[PDB]
Amino acid sequence: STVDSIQSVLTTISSILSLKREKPDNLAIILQIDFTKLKEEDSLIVVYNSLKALTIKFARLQFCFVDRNNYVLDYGSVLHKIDSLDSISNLKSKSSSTQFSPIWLKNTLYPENIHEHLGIVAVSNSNMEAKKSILFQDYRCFTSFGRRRPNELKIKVGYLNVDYSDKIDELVEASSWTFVLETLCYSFGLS
Amino acid sequence: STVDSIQSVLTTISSILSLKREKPDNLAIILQIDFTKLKEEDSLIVVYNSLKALTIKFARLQFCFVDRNNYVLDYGSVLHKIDSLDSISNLKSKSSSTQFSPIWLKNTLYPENIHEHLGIVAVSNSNMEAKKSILFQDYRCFTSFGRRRPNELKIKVGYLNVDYSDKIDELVEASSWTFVLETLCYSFGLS
Repeated sequence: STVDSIQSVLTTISSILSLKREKPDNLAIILQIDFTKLKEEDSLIVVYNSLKALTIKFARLQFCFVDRNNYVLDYGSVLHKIDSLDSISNLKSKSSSTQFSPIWLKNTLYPENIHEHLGIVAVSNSNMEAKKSILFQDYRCFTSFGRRRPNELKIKVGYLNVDYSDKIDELVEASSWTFVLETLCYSFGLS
Repeated sequence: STVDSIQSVLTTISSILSLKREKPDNLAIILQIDFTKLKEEDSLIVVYNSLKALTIKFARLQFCFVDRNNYVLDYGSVLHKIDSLDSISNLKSKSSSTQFSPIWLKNTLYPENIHEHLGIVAVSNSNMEAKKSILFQDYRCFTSFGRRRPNELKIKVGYLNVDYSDKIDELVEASSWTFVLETLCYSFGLS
């Protein structure tokens, strides 16, 4: 926990720096939320602010809200599709029959493919059942010609007592949607 | 490179901290050396000092020198088997027909098994051909009951332009046998 403290920043800072060196022209943020896991819900008001904030640097900022069972709740442009906090809030009470996957996301966000530099950020606070977690998934359908892996950042909100080092790969562990998204903003010189 | 600077410390510090939280009772340091890659050979005098230094905290400190083709050059107790710097130096000119592997090392260092807490440190500056590199190997023959992976630290001396994220796993990249071993000493409160 003290050690969980230190590595959160050390690892969050370090991996976000990896995201940055590939020089993304855009970012796609997939957020998988177990709403009944939020300590305080004013953790959802930081998400909103963080998201809009990121669109100062990335106007074409893309987002995707998955639920705790891996069902897509929404997606599209943060800039144009997120006006209220209701915007984020309402999805709590939103039904869906579409399972998430990178290859869905890719097909859905980029029909004509990817020519720009894209960075993928996967953040989830839901339980680590392999079939439901977005972190456990294979984002390599996003690999560019001449990289052998994508520019993928995978963060887990809420510390783990279990090792998934074989199944997942350079996963980060922080304690808040608040530490994560905010750090992510600081990292781009954002407010 | 500036970024290679920052992540070296950030990642070295962070992963060495992981080594530390498992609370090792002992350490085994495998050092794979391409001697014709050393910029300055007084990089071999730090190895010597670093090794002896570590035996202040770990008297039962075990070491293993592999060569650039994955042949064991020597092994045993740092404390009792390393007197000269010749000790380390001579192995330059030492022949061998034993390929290295964890399972050899395990069998050789621990015939009766492992009951203590052991930390494994693999440091290599040799080229990344999978069959010759010690970092590319599977150290899980060292996993304890109730951990699902070993306490393994794998450091690569000399930065890489290539991604081996699938084959190797939470590899660290530093620039010196000097930064690495010294940091490793600082980490245990050593001089």
